[PDB]
Amino acid sequence: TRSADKVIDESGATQQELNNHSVQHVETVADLPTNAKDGAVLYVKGYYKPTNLALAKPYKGGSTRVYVAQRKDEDDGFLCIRGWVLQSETSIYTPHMSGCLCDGTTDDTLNFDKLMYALEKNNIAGKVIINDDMFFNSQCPRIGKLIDPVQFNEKNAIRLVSNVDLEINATLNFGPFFAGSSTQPRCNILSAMYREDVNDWYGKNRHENIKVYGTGTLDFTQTESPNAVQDGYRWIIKASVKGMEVYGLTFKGGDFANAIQTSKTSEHIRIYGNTFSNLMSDKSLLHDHSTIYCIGKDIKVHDNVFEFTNVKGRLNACACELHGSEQWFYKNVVRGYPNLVFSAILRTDQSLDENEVVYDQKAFDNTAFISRSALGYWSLANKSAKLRDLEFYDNTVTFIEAPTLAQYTSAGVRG
Amino acid sequence: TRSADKVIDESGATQQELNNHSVQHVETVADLPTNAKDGAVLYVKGYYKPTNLALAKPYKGGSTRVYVAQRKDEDDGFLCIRGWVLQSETSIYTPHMSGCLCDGTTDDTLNFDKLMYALEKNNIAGKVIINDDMFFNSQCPRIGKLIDPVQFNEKNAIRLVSNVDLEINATLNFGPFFAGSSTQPRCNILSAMYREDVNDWYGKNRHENIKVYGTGTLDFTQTESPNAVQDGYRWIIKASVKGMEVYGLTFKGGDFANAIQTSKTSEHIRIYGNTFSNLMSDKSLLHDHSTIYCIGKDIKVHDNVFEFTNVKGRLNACACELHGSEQWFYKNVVRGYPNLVFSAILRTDQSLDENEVVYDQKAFDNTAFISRSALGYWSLANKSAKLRDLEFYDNTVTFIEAPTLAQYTSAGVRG
Ligand SMILES: [Cl-]
Repeated sequence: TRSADKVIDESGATQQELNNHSVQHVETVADLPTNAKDGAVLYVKGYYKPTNLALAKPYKGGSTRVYVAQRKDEDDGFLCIRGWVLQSETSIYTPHMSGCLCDGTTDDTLNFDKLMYALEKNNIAGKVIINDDMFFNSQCPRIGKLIDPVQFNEKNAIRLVSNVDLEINATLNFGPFFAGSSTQPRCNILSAMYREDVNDWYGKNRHENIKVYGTGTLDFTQTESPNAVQDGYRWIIKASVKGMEVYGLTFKGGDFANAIQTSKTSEHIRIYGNTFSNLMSDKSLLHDHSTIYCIGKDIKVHDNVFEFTNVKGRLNACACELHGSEQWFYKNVVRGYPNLVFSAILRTDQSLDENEVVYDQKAFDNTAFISRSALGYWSLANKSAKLRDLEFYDNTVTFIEAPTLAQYTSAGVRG
Repeated sequence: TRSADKVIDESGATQQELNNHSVQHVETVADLPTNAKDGAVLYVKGYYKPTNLALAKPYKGGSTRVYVAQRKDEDDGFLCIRGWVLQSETSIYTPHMSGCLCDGTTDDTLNFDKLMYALEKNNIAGKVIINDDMFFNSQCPRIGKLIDPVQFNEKNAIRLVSNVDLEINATLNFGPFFAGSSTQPRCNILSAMYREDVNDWYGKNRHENIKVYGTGTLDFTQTESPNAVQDGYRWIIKASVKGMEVYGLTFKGGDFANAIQTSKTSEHIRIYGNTFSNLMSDKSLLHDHSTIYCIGKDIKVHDNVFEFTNVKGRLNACACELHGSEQWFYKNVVRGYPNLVFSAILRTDQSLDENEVVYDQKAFDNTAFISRSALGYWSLANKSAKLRDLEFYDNTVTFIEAPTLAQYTSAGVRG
């Protein structure tokens, strides 16, 4: 029974010196050993044990990790597990790598926030790719930029992060947790809204370079509730941002006042190639929906499909509200909405200052099959905000009949 | 003290046979050993030692490498370090992997060119992702397609490469090296301009499939100088290219005659989703700026933000010059420029041949807040080039007052 120190290699090195320099493996993060040499390397085959060794990708959320003895007590379940530090040169991550199951039915809210909060907390630029279906059904931890010092009590599933691409190529299912109620009426499902103190209602510390995109689907069917009441604070994405892009995605079901709303000081938003389908249910008590609610400057909303096939959205809904300057709505299709576009000049603290003059609102090359209004102009009465110019050109509009009182009653419309 | 050859495995193989087949690790490229078995594999944890083991990504520019004994003297500091050959199946690279620090203050010009020149020299198609801030402050080596046989003496920071995506998701800072002077007035910061001999002024050997994109920023503030003089040869990107795309990026500060100029025989350029901000300083001796200078055919300039908030660019600047055929300028916003678009029909060796007829110049759906000209038509006097057609349609133009003589003097405008 001789020492590894006593065995010698055709290089002249101890088996012991070689063993200290060997890339080794363990099955799962649970198997990360607690007394390894500082600087040890492990390939971890999967986050958890394989659920089924017969299927094509048995091992999920595998990682290469280096042990950093001085961080051995840090366990974020992602970048550093009991000092084993995740190696990812290109900063491209998946939810499996933070212990998400991605089985479409396990609530992955907590384990997904271990990924997103890690990238937030460490100012990491990168990409999160979602290739497998997920379920969200609980509150995303209110830490870091998801603290709620104003106490709006918006339900959140996902922490958006500055300089992170969220690439959604599978179905995200949102569950009944996120249904509205009289007691907690508000929601912001994928939050890009940082409020630093009790006074910071509109997110003065803007996020930067938010990208939400991909070929997947965000399904809010399971959030639909007769209990949900009208509140302006019901969003798929509420952002305070400089530089945001939301593209490619299908959004369907739920009870939202808006799919996407920006904030007072927001700039450079691009919303394109998406499908917005039935974002306000028949049977809730909501009674108003505007799919996109454009606050701030340089916002372009284009090449999107807006559709209501239910009754209630065919009786009161608008595809886009233009609340500020340099806001264009172009090359969209709008199916069944009463209202195509609103120019809304509201002299109110969430948007326009006293004496503010709004310029460069454009709406062009849209198709609309609508029953009520192609262009709506709103303001408060007797206030100091003014519109310089709005151009509404080259739109192809067909006015169609709204659903009947019989269809309203057959569909159980409430609200 | 027994031979590894004498120790035997539950497989019946020598510890020596196993040791020859073990993936091993070293800390840094400096640690790459000089007498390993041909075919040995090392995981190199980082390019350099970690700067700080407490932070989230302690190890940067880690690599897997195979020793190729026959290349043991080749050291490009990237694909082959003393015969250790970099393994990267998808050809996705980062500047850390060539020994860039990416700390935003160390001059990474040389180490970044070790990456770009390697991909050039070996005709490698792939992607370079930049997720961390960099600084450039010296001349990019004049080798390969950056040789200067015409002796224009353009200062260059970055070698663009055919069939390489440059993905910039952080801030690139350009330093005072790149400031103009009377002695070396010319620059081409990210060069896609190959000139093969002393006679090849306009890049006859076009690059192919240049992509420059991302969510980041190119900051030329530190290049701004009272010493910089007007020269046409002052560019962020001067390309001779077939197939180029520049998208998503913010460009700000500096003293450029153009942000982007193409060449006589260039084709299929797409310039979109960018922000061009203050690309000519108040205090330099430059007196003319056109953001985009379109030479060749099939060039589309769209969905960009052009802005001068300084004085000098609010007194002489144009967003786009159309110098050739199939050139469209559309869906842009232009803030503060005197001039929106120029149709420039110059019968000159850098562009139009004798008797050349320019066709299909279009400018549509733009917003402009400008003080001098919506559409400018230029030519040389008494020459043989002609314009067939220019269409300028569906633009929304507001003529605003230029800055005052007081604002000019308060801003120290020179030039
Ligand atoms: Cl049109």
